[PDB]
Amino acid sequence: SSGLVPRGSHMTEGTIKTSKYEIIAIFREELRKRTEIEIFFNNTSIITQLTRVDFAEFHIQTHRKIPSGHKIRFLLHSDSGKIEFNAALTKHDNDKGIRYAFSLPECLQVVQRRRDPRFRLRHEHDFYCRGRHKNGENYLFDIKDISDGGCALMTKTPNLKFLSHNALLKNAVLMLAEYGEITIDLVVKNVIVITLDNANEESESYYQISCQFKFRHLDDQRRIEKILLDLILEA
Ligand SMILES: Nc1nc2c(ncn2[C@@H]2O[C@@H]3COP(=O)(O)O[C@H]4[C@@H](O)[C@H](n5cnc6c(=O)[nH]c(N)nc65)O[C@@H]4COP(=O)(O)O[C@H]3[C@H]2O)c(=O)[nH]1
Ligand SMILES: Nc1nc2c(ncn2[C@@H]2O[C@@H]3COP(=O)(O)O[C@H]4[C@@H](O)[C@H](n5cnc6c(=O)[nH]c(N)nc65)O[C@@H]4COP(=O)(O)O[C@H]3[C@H]2O)c(=O)[nH]1
Repeated sequence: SSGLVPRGSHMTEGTIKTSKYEIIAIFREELRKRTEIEIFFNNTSIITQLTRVDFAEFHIQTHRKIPSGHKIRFLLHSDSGKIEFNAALTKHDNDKGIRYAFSLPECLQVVQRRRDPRFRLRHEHDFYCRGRHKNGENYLFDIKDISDGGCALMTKTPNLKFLSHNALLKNAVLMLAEYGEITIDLVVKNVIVITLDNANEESESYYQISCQFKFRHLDDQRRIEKILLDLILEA
């Protein structure tokens, strides 16, 4: 839409990686960046991180007991996109954490559909979105992340009746601290339940509202582009 495409996170609708070397280098970078990994089986997902990686296996550490028999599904929350694969269990021993070892996958799939990178607002930044629903009821949301094309809003107290898919939040106001305020339409793309971590070992539940910007004027888009560049370069 704008042409601006910073390096990192090139789009792919689905790229298959199969080289044992690259698969290892990828696991090593995501263990280091402490990337979130998500583990799915029998209709639910654990969520952990990697503990070590070598040339035949990767290792996690979870209080839950993971099954055995066949390969189970994984999803890495990588800055390159969602990295998915299947891996089988090979070792487990008995903080009462069960050490776990999985064979490295033979192939990974990378999917990166985001045309604009998303900046995650850290506790150094306190941005909000306020507005009025169609019935005049007021709302105020924390902004979790923001990109040239939209944002994710966090709240414990959504009014779900105004948050169906593609519902419009008309004349929301982004409150971006030193950057001022911008009035904007938001199209609701998704609503999920999320567990970020509060301070500090305590994990807490939030609703996450994924939104697309519908700009009022072309200059509002350019203004957001300048804010994101500032955010990225100053952190
Ligand atoms: N309709 C819609 N929903 C959105 C969008 N962005 C986030 N969500 C919802 O928010 C969930 C969490 O997103 P995430 O924390 O960034 O965590 C994501 C993210 O880390 C990653 N991921 C998935 N797809 C992509 C992608 O196309 N690009 C990138 N860079 N990462 C992706 O895998 C994790 C899980 O993905 P999901 O299972 O799909 O789960 C997503 C998804 O349900 C969006 O642009 N449109
Ligand atoms: N900062 C931020 N912006 C958001 C969020 N959700 C939506 N947007 C903005 O709204 C645009 C369109 O969302 P979409 O229709 O669901 O269309 C999305 C969606 O279908 C898909 N996608 C991207 N990431 C994910 C993901 O993590 N999970 C899933 N299930 N789909 C994703 O790729 C399409 C386009 O991605 P985008 O180019 O990034 O384009 C996004 C993005 O600019 C959000 O949680 N945070």
